[PDB]
Amino acid sequence: LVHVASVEKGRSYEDFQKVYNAIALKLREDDEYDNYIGYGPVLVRLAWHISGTWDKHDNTGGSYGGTYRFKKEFNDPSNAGLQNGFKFLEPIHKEFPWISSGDLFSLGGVTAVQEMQGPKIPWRCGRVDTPEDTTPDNGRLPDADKDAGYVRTFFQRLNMNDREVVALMGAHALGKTHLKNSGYEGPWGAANNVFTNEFYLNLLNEDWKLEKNDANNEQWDSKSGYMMLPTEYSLIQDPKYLSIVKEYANDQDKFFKDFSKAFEKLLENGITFPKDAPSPFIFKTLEEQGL
Ligand code: HEM
Repeated sequence: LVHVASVEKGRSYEDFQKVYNAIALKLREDDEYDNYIGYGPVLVRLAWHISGTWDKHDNTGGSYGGTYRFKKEFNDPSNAGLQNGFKFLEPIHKEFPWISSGDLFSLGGVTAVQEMQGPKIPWRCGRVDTPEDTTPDNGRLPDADKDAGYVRTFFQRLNMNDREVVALMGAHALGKTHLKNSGYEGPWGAANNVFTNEFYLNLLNEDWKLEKNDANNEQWDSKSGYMMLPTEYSLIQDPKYLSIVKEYANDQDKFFKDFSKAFEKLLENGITFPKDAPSPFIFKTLEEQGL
């Protein structure tokens, strides 16, 4: 399977920057969502879930095809709650009918992170919508009740090494778990719609106690009201992962620079970019544009 990036016909930087501005202006406007967290966290979860289905072995899944638009992947139990991010983006797709689905889902992720004061993520356009039958089967996304052994082996399918996995995990500073979506409940931290290295500082500094929650699942709860899932808690139980968590807890710039590289790799896995294709676009934020 080869997927070659085809730029939407006749579109260039300024067109894509208008879709970004539209997503960003609507993030501003709909600030009421989810107890005033806003839609930025469910949008980076949506760009990681449409990208996270990739298998490096046979090049299936990944962001290219925009197959979340189809019922099999839209209704994946692992994707519960993402319907909210989908419904956010739909008025934007109506407004800009020429952009492909995987391009819109992924750019929404880039927009959320840069507008939540995170790092600039380079983005590339060219994902082409493929048919209902290239849609991956359910079960390719990760379990929350597992250990660092599972984490390493799972992320190897998307060929992410230790550092990329820890950098990617820090997007959990954002938003929260919701009992009805995943059987887990609670924020990871206090500033959950601002992108910082808070996740690592909490993982290291709180007095976490293992408790069962109202859905009968274990989770690590802290005195401050925070929570950690069994899978990401084991990132302090693995000697290699823990040295990286401490690195990011101590250095936010490093975390942002690494996060930017890993999230872009995540969003481009499975896609071949021809030599003539446009370079990665670095989109301006509303603020930078005075808007
Ligand atoms: C082993 C890996 C991962 C597991 C087990 C996992 C699991 C989960 C679960 C159970 C939720 C809560 C869903 C809900 O109840 O609404 C969640 C939320 C979230 N995840 Fe992850 N996740 C993983 C990796 C990632 C990565 C790599 C990213 C992004 C690069 C990410 C970004 C998010 C964000 C921002 C939220 C908050 C969403 C919201 O507030 O609605 N996750 N994750």
